[PDB]
Amino acid sequence: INYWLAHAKAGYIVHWTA
Repeated sequence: INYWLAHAKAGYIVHWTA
């Protein structure tokens, strides 16, 4: 379980791409 190691990973497209 984790919210940072899930959202900060999948939601890491803010600096990656989108």
